[PDB]
Amino acid sequence: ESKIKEFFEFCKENEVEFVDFRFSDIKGTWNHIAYSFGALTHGMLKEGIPFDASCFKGWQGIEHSDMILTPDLVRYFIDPFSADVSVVVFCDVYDVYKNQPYEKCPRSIAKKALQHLKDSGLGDVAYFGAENEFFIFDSIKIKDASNSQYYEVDSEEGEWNRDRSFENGVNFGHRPGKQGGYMPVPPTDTMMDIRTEIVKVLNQVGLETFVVHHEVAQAQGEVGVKFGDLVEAADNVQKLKYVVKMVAHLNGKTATFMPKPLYGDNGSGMHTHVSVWKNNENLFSGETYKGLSEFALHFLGGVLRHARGLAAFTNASTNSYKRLIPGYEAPSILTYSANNRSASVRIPYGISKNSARFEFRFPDSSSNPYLAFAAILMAGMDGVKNKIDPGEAMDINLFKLTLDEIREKGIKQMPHTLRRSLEEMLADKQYLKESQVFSEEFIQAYQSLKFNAEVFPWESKPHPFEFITTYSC
Amino acid sequence: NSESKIKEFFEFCKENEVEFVDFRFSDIKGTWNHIAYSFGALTHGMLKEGIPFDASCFKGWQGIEHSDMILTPDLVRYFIDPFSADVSVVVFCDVYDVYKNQPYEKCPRSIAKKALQHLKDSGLGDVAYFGAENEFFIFDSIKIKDASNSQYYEVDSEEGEWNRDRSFENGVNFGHRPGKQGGYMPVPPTDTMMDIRTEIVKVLNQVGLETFVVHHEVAQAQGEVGVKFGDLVEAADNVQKLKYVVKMVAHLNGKTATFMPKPLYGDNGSGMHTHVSVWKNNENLFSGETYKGLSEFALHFLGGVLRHARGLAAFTNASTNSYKRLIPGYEAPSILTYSANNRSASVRIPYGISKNSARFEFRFPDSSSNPYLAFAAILMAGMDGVKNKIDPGEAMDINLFKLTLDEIREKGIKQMPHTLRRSLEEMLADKQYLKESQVFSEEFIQAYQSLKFNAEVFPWESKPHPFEFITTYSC
Amino acid sequence: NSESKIKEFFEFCKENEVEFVDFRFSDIKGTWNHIAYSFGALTHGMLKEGIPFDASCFKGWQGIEHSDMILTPDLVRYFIDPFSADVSVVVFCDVYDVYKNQPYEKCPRSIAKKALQHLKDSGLGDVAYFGAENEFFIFDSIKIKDASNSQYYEVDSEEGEWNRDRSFENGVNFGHRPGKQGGYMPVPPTDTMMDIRTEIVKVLNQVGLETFVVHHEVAQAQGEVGVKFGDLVEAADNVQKLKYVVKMVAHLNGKTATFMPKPLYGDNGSGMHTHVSVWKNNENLFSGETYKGLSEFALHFLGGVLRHARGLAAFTNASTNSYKRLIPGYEAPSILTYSANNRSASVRIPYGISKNSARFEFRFPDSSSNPYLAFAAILMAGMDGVKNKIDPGEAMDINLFKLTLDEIREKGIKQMPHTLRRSLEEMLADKQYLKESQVFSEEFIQAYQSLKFNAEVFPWESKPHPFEFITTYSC
Amino acid sequence: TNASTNSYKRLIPGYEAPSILTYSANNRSASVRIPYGISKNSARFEFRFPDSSSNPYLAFAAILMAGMDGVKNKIDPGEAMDINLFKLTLDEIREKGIKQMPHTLRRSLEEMLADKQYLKESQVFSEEFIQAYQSLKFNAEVFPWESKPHPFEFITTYSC
Ligand SMILES: Nc1ncnc2c1ncn2[C@@H]1O[C@H](COP(=O)(O)OP(=O)(O)OP(=O)(O)O)[C@@H](O)[C@H]1O
Ligand SMILES: Nc1ncnc2c1ncn2[C@@H]1O[C@H](COP(=O)(O)OP(=O)(O)O)[C@@H](O)[C@H]1O
Ligand SMILES: Nc1ncnc2c1ncn2[C@@H]1O[C@H](COP(=O)(O)OP(=O)(O)O)[C@@H](O)[C@H]1O
Ligand SMILES: Nc1ncnc2c1ncn2[C@@H]1O[C@H](COP(=O)(O)OP(=O)(O)O)[C@@H](O)[C@H]1O
Ligand SMILES: CP(=O)(O)CC[C@H](N)C(=O)O
Repeated sequence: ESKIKEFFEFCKENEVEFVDFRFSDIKGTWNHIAYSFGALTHGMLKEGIPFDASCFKGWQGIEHSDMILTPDLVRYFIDPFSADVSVVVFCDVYDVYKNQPYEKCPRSIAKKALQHLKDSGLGDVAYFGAENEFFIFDSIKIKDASNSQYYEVDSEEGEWNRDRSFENGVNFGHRPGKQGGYMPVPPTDTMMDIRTEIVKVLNQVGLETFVVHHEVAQAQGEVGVKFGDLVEAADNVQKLKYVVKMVAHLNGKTATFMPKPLYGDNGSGMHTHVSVWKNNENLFSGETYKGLSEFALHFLGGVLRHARGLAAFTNASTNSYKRLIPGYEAPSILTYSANNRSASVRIPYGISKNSARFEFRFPDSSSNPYLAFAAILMAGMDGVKNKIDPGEAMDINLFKLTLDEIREKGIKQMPHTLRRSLEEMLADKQYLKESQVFSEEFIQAYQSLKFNAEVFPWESKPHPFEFITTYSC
Repeated sequence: NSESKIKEFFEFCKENEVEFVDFRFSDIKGTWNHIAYSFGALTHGMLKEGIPFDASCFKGWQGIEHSDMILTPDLVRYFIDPFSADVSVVVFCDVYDVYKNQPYEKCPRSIAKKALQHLKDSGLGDVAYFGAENEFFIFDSIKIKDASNSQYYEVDSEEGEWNRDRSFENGVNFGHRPGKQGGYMPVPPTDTMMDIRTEIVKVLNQVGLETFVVHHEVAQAQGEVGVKFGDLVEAADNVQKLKYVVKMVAHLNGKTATFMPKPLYGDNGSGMHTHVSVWKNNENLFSGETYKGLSEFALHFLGGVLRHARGLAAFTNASTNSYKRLIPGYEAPSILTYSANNRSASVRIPYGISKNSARFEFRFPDSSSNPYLAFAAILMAGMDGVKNKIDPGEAMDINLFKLTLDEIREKGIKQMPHTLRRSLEEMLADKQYLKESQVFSEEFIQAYQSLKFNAEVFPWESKPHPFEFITTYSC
Repeated sequence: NSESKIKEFFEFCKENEVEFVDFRFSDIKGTWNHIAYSFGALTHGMLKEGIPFDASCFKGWQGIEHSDMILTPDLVRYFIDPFSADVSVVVFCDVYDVYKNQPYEKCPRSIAKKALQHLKDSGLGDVAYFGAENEFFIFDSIKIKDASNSQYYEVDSEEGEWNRDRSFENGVNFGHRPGKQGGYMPVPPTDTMMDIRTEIVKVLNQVGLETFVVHHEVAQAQGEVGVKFGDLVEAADNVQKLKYVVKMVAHLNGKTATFMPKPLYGDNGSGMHTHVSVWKNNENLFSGETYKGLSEFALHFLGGVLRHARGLAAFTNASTNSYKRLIPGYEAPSILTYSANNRSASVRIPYGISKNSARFEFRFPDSSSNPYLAFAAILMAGMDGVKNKIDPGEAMDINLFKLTLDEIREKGIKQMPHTLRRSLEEMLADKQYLKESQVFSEEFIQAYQSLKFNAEVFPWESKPHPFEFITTYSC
Repeated sequence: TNASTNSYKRLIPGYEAPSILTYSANNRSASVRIPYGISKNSARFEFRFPDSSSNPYLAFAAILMAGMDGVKNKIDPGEAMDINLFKLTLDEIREKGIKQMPHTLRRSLEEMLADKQYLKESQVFSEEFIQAYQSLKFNAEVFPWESKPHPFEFITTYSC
């Protein structure tokens, strides 16, 4: 009843016309329901907002439809894009049937995960750093018929348009190749002005930014946002994606975060940077390995342990496993190395006492960031308590190594498809179930979501290529 | 190739004014290739010790540096080609290995010969008969795209649901279409292929196959011809014969044909239902009194197929598109059980069963497989059942498509594999029954798995699927 | 099937040079289905105990785990197919149940056989003669769209009044059209089908039917060919024979036909007028002096049909589109009464009545019905009337279309059901006259019921109608 | 409340719209829902079955007249069916003897002409008016719907 006080005056000052609550279902889809501002009261930011939770896969049945969304009054912001002054408020789903936060609400599973660390005493805060690579495209067509599957992404930069005629029969040239976006100047990079637009809008929504470049792939970009609390970071993951997409829309374009839209060029990742702190210290800083600690070396060993099951949350779509192909800055072998992008985890080279972190490179933004980040922690905490060796560091370009020497040398490796990684995750979920952080009911709801939403379609829908190879059998 | 077998061939050619001789052979994928000779150039020594060719052009076979191999002509089942504009005689060929000096251990017609011979040597029988129903589609068009920014296919047949509102010749649209899953088997004009189908049969007749049924099939532009059973190699030859004709009579009618298992999502798939019986001294050994007119021999055979099925499947369902077909509810099996009159099952025991018709039909193989291999492997697995009296279990006579995933997993029924990699895995974890008597060579199975992982699995896993842009582009 | 008719069938197929034997049979909808055998394959032993087939592909019949069934050939009214390019013979078949070991209780042709027999065994009569007037439309084009955001249909025909102002081949339009309701029966050029109707009649002559009238009918593109009556089963057979011929002669002339009941709003429908008489010992039992040349037997038979009509119409008007047709002002009956020379009644006593020609014309059925089931049902409805001496009321010699809304409900005439759901509920409420002598099994009345509810009513109750957007889109 | 044929294409199971005539709390599968938000002030019913093809003056009038009538005759509501009421099979519905919304406008117009007395209370709905409504809907919605062929029956029936 003070952040309420602070809130209800912050609205009077920006002339807030609508209160836009935003929540995240299990897929990570940020949803919004919005109220007329004069109808909002003190006694509804403690009562909560009713919604229908039966319209969300993995959540409520239709005979127990009504749930409460509960306002949480931090990191709210003024929508840059609405034409009538809206303010955006983060919410949790509260379960009016077990009278507790919703066991299938990710922003709660993340919250539950953030304090599990506190109550474990292993550390106080756990910081998350999310490089979210993206694409900005010109057009996006799809078809899913009985007789035809079909997609086509479009961008003027693309090698498919070197022979093409644009406005006057004209084609201004000046293109990055396949794998050529890193990092030419204009006019080759067409997207200088629009990315300084995003950042300026990201500054205005509360994220602290620091880098903006063009990425390797054809229409690819990246913004460095400053690391945050486990939850706070994923709040900012959702915020980022809203801004980028809506900046793309209003600039007459379409943007995506998906893992791998272009075959044969780089795919957007989610480079997660993690380090755990306590009593003003960075508990990964040490002297045991290249500026790292045994607590660190172990946190790592928990994530390299449950990685195959961890991909179920970290790499949550079939399209992710089109990214995990050797040869595109993306990872595959579950190992670690300093200064090395062909690894699953790179120690950043800029490593002083405060910066000491791991960069897990394997996630992409088809993960739900709350669940994704939640699960990178329980994995790590299981590393500390069970003091589990991370193995030996491999300072090799891992891609080049012949495929028979992976089985031969016995080194673990990312799963090749999603169905696989849902199966490792079900085969050992126990570290996820600590202190009912991830409940089993939710763990179940999750997979009867991802199989029905993702695995079973892929498995049953003819693939264009299957007609090159098999239609002449 | 006898010496009078040779002269009857020359005479046949002479009688028929053969201008060309067209040798044909199958590579591991199952593709049927040819190389043809001026008849005047053909001599009595070429049909005795071989035709030179370049075997490094076929994923699986030779490296560029030991590239030369030899085709050995087998003068059986040759025929005058119905479609060539100059009289030619198609002649079936084996590959000969001119380094190890022996029939090529990777030549799929050789493997089936070794298989059928393995059966004779062991004395379990003299002959394995195979019946193969090869369903096919006939389309009007097939568009494909495979670039970096796009993936795309489209079939077209005027019988198709998607054409109900379409305009054709004069803005005119004729009506009378079968529904999705409604082509079975209405009369014309809903059935727009009665003619091209009787064309097919008559030409199948010319090329040496005996026919009985022809009919329309469930899916929109789908068909089936019933051709009599041959021995293990003869049937696998007649499958290639069938596929050639159906693809050529479709082409000369300005149309295009596919034996791939699942060109349409939401409609019935195209199978190779294989019907099997093993015989010794002129008694069908499958005939008996144990279970619905079948014997303990027959049942054990069945035990081996089911036992080794998930490995077998890497040969009998030889493509990623094969698994799009193995999906509940299109008369395609998913559960590895057997039953009478039950199309929900893997193995169907048919109704009109007699001392002549004692058989099984195995409904899980498709035509994306190599017939020579998918058959040999069905035998190897099957004799492994006889030799070890492997037990099929008891028939499930339910609708298995109704069974829940929990209910299916709980009672712990074995199902088909869900992908081509898994069944390839399962097949490398279980090679022994194939390797009996050098029938399937260890070398060959390695080439086979390397070929298939590189030509089918890694494309699939690494090539974005369109429907992924529905589910994940807006994340 | 005696081995005599088997001798004469084979011998018939040698002199017409037959390459295929096209076996045919009708499902519960009435869709005529075929499956063809290479003639050289055909066997005496096969025409004795039958052809197997996949029975699970037919709504209402078997389920996939008892899918096998036997088609049993019936060597009557076979005929050379005019239309196929390679000589085929079309042969009718029944469905045999190989689980209950009996003619299939859900094969319409058997049920109709059970009806004709039941009349025999009942002693009421030796034979029941059925004459069927099968009106049709010949269109040029038919487009349909069945989507989430759209429902669409367009018929086209050059006769249609929607083309008076349109350009055809070279900016040109020949005029001379019948208007709405004008097709009866102006000479050419207005009548654009003198030659395609004569083609039909002739190809009906070839395939075995006696024809007499051929005319254009009242609606824009309509027509009717009179056929000499047959026995209950034979009349049903020739309804399938006719429908085939008419749909194929449309096809090969660049056109598309339909027996559907009401393809055009505001113009006449397509009816199937059923002419019916029952004889015994060579005398026409309908012949008498009780009313307009008919006997008591006749009237009471009629008493039966009208009593049970509301339920009967689920069997004789079998599609939601049947009920678009059953509305006043287009020569179809909505009012369940009888009258001599009145085309606005349900049943008409045609004028030229002799002792040989005493019959009733039941006018309410349409061709969307299953002819075997529709005729069986009428017979039962009428047998019930003979046995129970049901009185058909008196005659209604008026223009029944001129009867105002709350006036036909005043005088307590009952009228046809307004929707196919309502006809279905009536029939399940009055089954007992169908199951007499087990002619219509109960098991069968339930399959039919779920057949029609699922395949007609629920799609109608659930799919937005375009006209609903006129009335409610601005609500 | 559902004064159009279009109404009855919505009253179909599976689309968050009620077919079965019973009530339940937190249940979008029922005719009447009891909101969890149920204070001393906000105690209401959500009758989920109306739609905006009703004249809403007529609709709220007739809801009241029936809902009033309930009080005078102390009409018992039955037991709460707190089920996903879609999951009921057709036969389980008949055997359980469950009331259910009409499948057609024609039907509900008939069911209403057979049950009028509770609207004619204290002259609120006139016999005269009811009679004029009765014909207006019949001539303007039922008779069109029953006579204008439907696209779907050409898939179904053009090839009969
Ligand atoms: N005591 C009351 N009497 C009548 N109407 C009321 C009463 N209290 C609230 N209402 C009205 O009923 C409606 C309820 O809106 P509300 O937002 O509560 O919907 P809901 O059924 O909970 O659906 P959802 O879960 O989709 O938000 C509003 O129009 C509201 O003002
Ligand atoms: N101690 C830390 N804990 C967590 N994240 C950090 C820490 N230090 C930096 N980061 C974050 O790492 C992400 C990547 O920063 P960047 O300078 O791009 O590193 P790199 O050299 O790995 O590319 C940013 O979100 C950044 O704020
Ligand atoms: N004893 C037998 N062994 C192996 N195959 C057989 C035997 N008898 C028949 N067949 C074959 O079985 C296949 C199909 O049987 P079929 O009669 O077509 O079944 P259905 O028509 O019900 O699908 C054909 O290739 C046929 O020759
Ligand atoms: N005794 C009878 N029983 C049954 N049908 C008959 C009998 N006599 C004639 N029919 C048939 O009834 C139909 C009558 O045709 P028609 O006399 O042209 O009638 P309309 O002028 O109403 O078209 C024909 O199929 C004809 O064979
Ligand atoms: C009518 P049928 O017995 O031939 C079933 C064939 C099926 N499409 C399949 O996938 O094998």
